[PDB]
Amino acid sequence: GSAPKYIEHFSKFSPSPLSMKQFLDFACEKTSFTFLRQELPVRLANIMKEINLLPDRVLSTPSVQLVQSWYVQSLLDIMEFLDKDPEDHRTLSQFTDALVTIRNRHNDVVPTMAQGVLEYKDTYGDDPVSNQNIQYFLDRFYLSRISIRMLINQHTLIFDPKHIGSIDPNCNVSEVVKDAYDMAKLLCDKYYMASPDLEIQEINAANSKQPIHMVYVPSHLYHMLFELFKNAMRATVESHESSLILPPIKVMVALGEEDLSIKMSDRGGGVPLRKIERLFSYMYSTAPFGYGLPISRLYAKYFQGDLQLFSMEGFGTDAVIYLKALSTDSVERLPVYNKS
Ligand SMILES: COc1cc2c(cc1OC)[C@@H](c1cccnc1)N(C(=O)c1ccc(O)cc1O)CC2
Ligand SMILES: CC(C)c1ccc(COc2ccc(CC(=O)NCCN)cc2Cl)cc1
Repeated sequence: GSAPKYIEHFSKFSPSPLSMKQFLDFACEKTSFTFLRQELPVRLANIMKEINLLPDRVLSTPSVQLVQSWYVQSLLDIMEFLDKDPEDHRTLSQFTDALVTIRNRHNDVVPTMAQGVLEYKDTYGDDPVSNQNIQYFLDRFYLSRISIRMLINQHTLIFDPKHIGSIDPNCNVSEVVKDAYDMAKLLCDKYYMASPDLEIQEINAANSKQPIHMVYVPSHLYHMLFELFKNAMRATVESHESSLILPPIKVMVALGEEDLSIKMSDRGGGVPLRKIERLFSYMYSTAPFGYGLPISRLYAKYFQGDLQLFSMEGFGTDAVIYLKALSTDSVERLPVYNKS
């Protein structure tokens, strides 16, 4: 086979970050086909190149071998279409199916990689240097993965109208906050037979009246807000088991010139500063609902945002999602394979 030759050719190319604006502008299905059948190989190859740079003791583990096998099939699957003629509506139709199969195939990367982290901890240990390499690698791996799922969702959802695939051009942030809250409350009520209440305050700096809307991927925002709610609810409930009042969870949505910021404040009794970093560590949060904190932060970073935790041991925790207010500043943040 040629998979290694392909990986070498396509890893010569840099991934092309698109903006929210460019994503919404979707030109025709043929444009998406001819863009993607180049761009997906570039993005697959860049991350496969990086997997191959992992030391042999990591590389040879069944879990890494398995997801490398998925990535090779998916690259190969897309090659088939490189010669093919767009115009032919049966080339375009067959490509959509190929994306849908690829998306399926990769659904279990996260628990599959988690198993590799787990057997590394037992086989080689949980020293801080191992922690930094796991963290370095998986942040890039997962961000690459988020970026590929985004391209594929956008193609399959549009070529099968207010929403534009996964993108809401008029996303009401408070509505996504209530959705994530209600789902977290549902689970929290089930498991704990008590749930904190929600208060939302909005701060539209420029337009103190207007409800805060934005161009975003509401699924991504829901993933992050859901994780933050799980954390704030488990914390607030368990900190107050011997108590009768449950302090609410307070979310502020602030819109500035540049930042749309979403703070979730709880009185869960908080975390010592020393233990905050571990909450973002893939290795330290591997023990044996929601994507985890490390991955929630990647969704924030994906469009030039961030997710930060600040706690007050003895009181509780603030979690802030920072998004770009403006769709022009909302550009894919892609890990690129270079000398570094
Ligand atoms: C199981 O009960 C507790 C679960 C959690 C906390 C406290 C719980 O008991 C009282 C608490 C924590 C995390 C790590 C170490 N010590 C405390 N957590 C946080 O402060 C926290 C972290 C992130 C976030 O978005 C919101 C939060 O309130 C979370 C986990
Ligand atoms: C299963 C996945 C998530 C996984 C599990 C475990 C790891 C751990 O990866 C390590 C651990 C130690 C070192 C030090 C070293 O010797 N450096 C030389 C290598 N440049 C490098 C790497 Cl890439 C990564 C990814």
